[PDB]
Amino acid sequence: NAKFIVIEGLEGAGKSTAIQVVVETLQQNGIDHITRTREPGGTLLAEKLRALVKEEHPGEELQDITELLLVYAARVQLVENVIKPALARGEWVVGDRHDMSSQAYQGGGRQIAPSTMQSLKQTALGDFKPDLTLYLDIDPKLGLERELDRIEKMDISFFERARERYLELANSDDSVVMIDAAQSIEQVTADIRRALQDWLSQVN
Amino acid sequence: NAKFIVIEGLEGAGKSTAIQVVVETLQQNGIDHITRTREPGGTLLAEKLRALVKEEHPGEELQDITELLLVYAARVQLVENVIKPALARGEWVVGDRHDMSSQAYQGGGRQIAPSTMQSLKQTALGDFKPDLTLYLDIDPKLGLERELDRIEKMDISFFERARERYLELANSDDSVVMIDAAQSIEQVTADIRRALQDWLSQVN
Ligand SMILES: Nc1ncnc2c1ncn2[C@@H]1O[C@H](COP(=O)(O)OP(=O)(O)O)[C@@H](O)[C@H]1O
Ligand SMILES: Nc1ncnc2c1ncn2[C@@H]1O[C@H](COP(=O)(O)OP(=O)(O)O)[C@@H](O)[C@H]1O
Ligand SMILES: Cc1cn([C@H]2C[C@H](O)[C@@H](COP(=O)(O)OP(=O)(O)O)O2)c(=O)[nH]c1=O
Ligand SMILES: Cc1cn([C@H]2C[C@H](O)[C@@H](COP(=O)(O)OP(=O)(O)O)O2)c(=O)[nH]c1=O
Ligand SMILES: [Ca+2]
Ligand SMILES: [Ca+2]
Ligand SMILES: [Ca+2]
Ligand SMILES: [Ca+2]
Ligand SMILES: [Ca+2]
Ligand SMILES: [Ca+2]
Ligand SMILES: [Ca+2]
Ligand SMILES: [Ca+2]
Ligand SMILES: [Ca+2]
Ligand SMILES: [Ca+2]
Ligand SMILES: [Ca+2]
Ligand SMILES: [Ca+2]
Ligand SMILES: [Cl-]
Ligand SMILES: [Cl-]
Repeated sequence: NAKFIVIEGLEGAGKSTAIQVVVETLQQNGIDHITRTREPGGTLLAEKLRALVKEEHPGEELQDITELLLVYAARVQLVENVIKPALARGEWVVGDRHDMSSQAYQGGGRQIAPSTMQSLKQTALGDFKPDLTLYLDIDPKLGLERELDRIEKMDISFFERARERYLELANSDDSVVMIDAAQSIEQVTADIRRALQDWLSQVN
Repeated sequence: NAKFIVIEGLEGAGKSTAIQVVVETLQQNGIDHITRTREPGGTLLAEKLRALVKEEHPGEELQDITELLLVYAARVQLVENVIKPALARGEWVVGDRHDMSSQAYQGGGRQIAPSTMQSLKQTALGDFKPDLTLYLDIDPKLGLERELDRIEKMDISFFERARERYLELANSDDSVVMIDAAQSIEQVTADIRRALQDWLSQVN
């Protein structure tokens, strides 16, 4: 049965090579219909919104609530127009970021009230969630070391708050598996392959 | 003391000439610092979002929740970056549409749940509201008769639902004054001038 697998983590955790290993592992397990997505983005409108979030806004203060609304608008478009239909056709979906990123960056980083984050999540997504999330955990500075956009230019305390939120969620959500991304690409890759293989072997 | 006056109504009710009469009336009453706004829009980002809402989306279904989020994102930017600062400087603000339009079009027209509309309003605006709203009431067909965008191309039942919501709000909100916009421009203009003059004469 079709599943939604998400790859998560701070800047430079290694989500790009992780997606590679996840797709390859799925293929090795006989899954031959897979759709990758990335957030924010993945549709014409969502990509326009991604640009609005990543670009600088000279002469205009981009309010925290506005940022949240934009990433959610992009997510709704992707979920309704790409992800759900793909799952419905029987394709597995592998996402480069999903809602956990809003929780970490907008909730932890921007410090938006938890009541606000949950009511917006409910409004946008209902109970829709990934089946497995592979959270690549990394010290923010180390990840940054690996033309910065508006968010990447935030001070490190923002990313520390984001990491704190990611870790809380990884610890409370049984569907989140944490990977130590501070290792060599080879070891991280090996741990991802194992965690996913281990998880696939327990479905049903 | 600085006040926020909003002009509301369906397509073609006559909001453009109404704004004219409102600003002129304020000036005649010694108010010499006034900032007009229009929604969605009024900032660089808000204008980009206005275009996204008004433009067609070939090959992509624009979800109802997405539309709501976009108009709210535009509103937050305008309220925080233009309206509130203007009021704070002592300028009166005259808006061409505001939140009542979301209630009518997204709430009534798109039929978004009331719980969703209120939680999003609270999230975006808190208790911020206009001091006076002049709602220009018109039969939708008559107003349409007076290159249509994506919303203007909706069937008339959408606008009837929007009118129904506008009227409910006009009837429940003491700060909303309803004007019969089905009259000649001269008579509508005269009624607006009177309603505003009557209202100004009762402040404090
Ligand atoms: N475990 C690792 N050790 C060292 N470098 C890495 C590791 N994982 C990724 N990188 C490098 O860091 C950079 C960003 O990786 P990327 O996968 O794009 O990160 P993300 O998508 O999480 O921002 C790339 O140049 C990549 O080669
Ligand atoms: N009371 C009225 N009677 C007849 N025509 C009107 C009236 N009010 C406005 N119009 C006309 O309808 C058109 C749209 O008016 P406008 O003020 O732009 O409407 P809105 O901004 O509410 O969409 C204009 O050509 C205007 O001249
Ligand atoms: C999905 C999502 C991403 N973001 C941020 C995380 C990233 O900084 C950015 C997405 O870009 P990113 O995934 O870093 O792409 P790249 O590796 O090419 O820079 O958007 C949010 O702030 N909120 C969200 O909901
Ligand atoms: C402010 C706002 C406007 N709208 C709609 C109402 C209008 O159809 C459109 C704004 O354009 P409109 O005010 O009609 O400008 P013009 O007279 O130049 O066409 O956006 C919403 O659907 N939701 C909102 O929250
Ligand atoms: Ca980045
Ligand atoms: Ca990446
Ligand atoms: Ca496919
Ligand atoms: Ca699911
Ligand atoms: Ca636990
Ligand atoms: Ca867990
Ligand atoms: Ca219009
Ligand atoms: Ca107008
Ligand atoms: Ca001014
Ligand atoms: Ca006020
Ligand atoms: Ca009443
Ligand atoms: Ca009233
Ligand atoms: Cl911040
Ligand atoms: Cl509709």
